[PDB]
Amino acid sequence: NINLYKLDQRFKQSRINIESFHSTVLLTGQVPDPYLKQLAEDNVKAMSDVKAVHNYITVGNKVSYNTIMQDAGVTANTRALLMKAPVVSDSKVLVHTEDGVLYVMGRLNTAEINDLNNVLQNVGNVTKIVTLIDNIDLAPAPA
Amino acid sequence: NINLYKLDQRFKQSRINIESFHSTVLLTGQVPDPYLKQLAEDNVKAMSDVKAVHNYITVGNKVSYNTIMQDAGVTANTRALLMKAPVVSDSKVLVHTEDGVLYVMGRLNTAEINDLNNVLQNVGNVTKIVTLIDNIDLAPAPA
Ligand SMILES: [Zn+2]
Ligand SMILES: [Zn+2]
Ligand SMILES: [Zn+2]
Ligand SMILES: [Zn+2]
Ligand SMILES: [Zn+2]
Ligand SMILES: [Zn+2]
Ligand SMILES: [Zn+2]
Ligand SMILES: [Zn+2]
Repeated sequence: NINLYKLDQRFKQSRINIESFHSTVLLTGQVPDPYLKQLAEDNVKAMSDVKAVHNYITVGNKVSYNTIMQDAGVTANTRALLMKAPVVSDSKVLVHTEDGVLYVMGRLNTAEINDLNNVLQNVGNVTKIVTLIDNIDLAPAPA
Repeated sequence: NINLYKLDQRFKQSRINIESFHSTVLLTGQVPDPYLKQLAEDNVKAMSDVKAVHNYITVGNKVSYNTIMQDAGVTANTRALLMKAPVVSDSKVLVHTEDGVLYVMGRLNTAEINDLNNVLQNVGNVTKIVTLIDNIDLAPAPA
C-alpha cells in the first residue's frame, strides 16, 4: 500500500489536472513522488468510458501562481488564434498549458492538422508543444 | 497589496482550475481567503481574448484526492452520455465537476439545450448542476 500511504499529505503538495475530450484523458500537474503519478493514471484508466490516458504529470514541486496565470494566458492566446484559423475549428481541440508546455488534443483530419500546426508555431511563451491528435483520415487497422 | 501578500504560501494551500471554452472561462477550486478568489478572477479577466468569467472558486480547504477522482468519474460518465445523445453533441460543451458540482458550459441551440437537460438528469453522484449555456438562437440585443 505504498502508493496510498499518507495520500492526504502527498496530495496537499500536488496539483493534478484531469481533462477529458471525447474518451481520451490528459493528466498534467505536479506530484511529490512517482507512486502518486502512477496512482492517478491507474485510477483514471479504471473509469468507465475512458479509452486512452496521456500522463504528463511531473514529479516535483507544484508550480507557482504566476506560472498557472501565464499558462492560462497561453491557452487563451491559442484559442483566439484557433477561432480565427481558416480550416481548424476551435470546437474540435482541447487546449491546456502546464508549466509552459502547450498540449493540444482532439480528432482532426489532415487539412485541419496542417492548419493547427501552422497556428501553434505562432504562440508565444511556450517551451514545448505536445500534440495529441488522432487523424480521423487514418485507415482503421485490418481485423 | 493585501491580495498579493504571502501569495506563494496561500497558493500552496489552493486548487485553482482555469478552463476556457470559446472566449468564456470557468474558474473552480478552493482557496484560503476571498482575496485570492478575487485576484484569480481579476487576473483571468485581464487576459486578451477573454469575454466572460464564471468564478465558482470556493473559500475553504482543498478537496481530497478521492474527491477529485470521483469528480473526474462524474465528468467521464457525463461525456459518455453526451456522445450517445440524440441531439446535443459531445464536442459542443465543456464538462467539469468540482466537489460534486457538475458544470456544463458552451454554445447550443434550443433543441440541443433540451436534450442536454435530459442527459444531465441521468448523471449520478452530483449534488448540484450549474449550466452555463449561451443559447445561440436568442435574438441579439438591439443597437
Ligand atoms: Zn466524441
Ligand atoms: Zn503508463
Ligand atoms: Zn501519450
Ligand atoms: Zn486546462
Ligand atoms: Zn468559439
Ligand atoms: Zn465578480
Ligand atoms: Zn456566472
Ligand atoms: Zn475540468
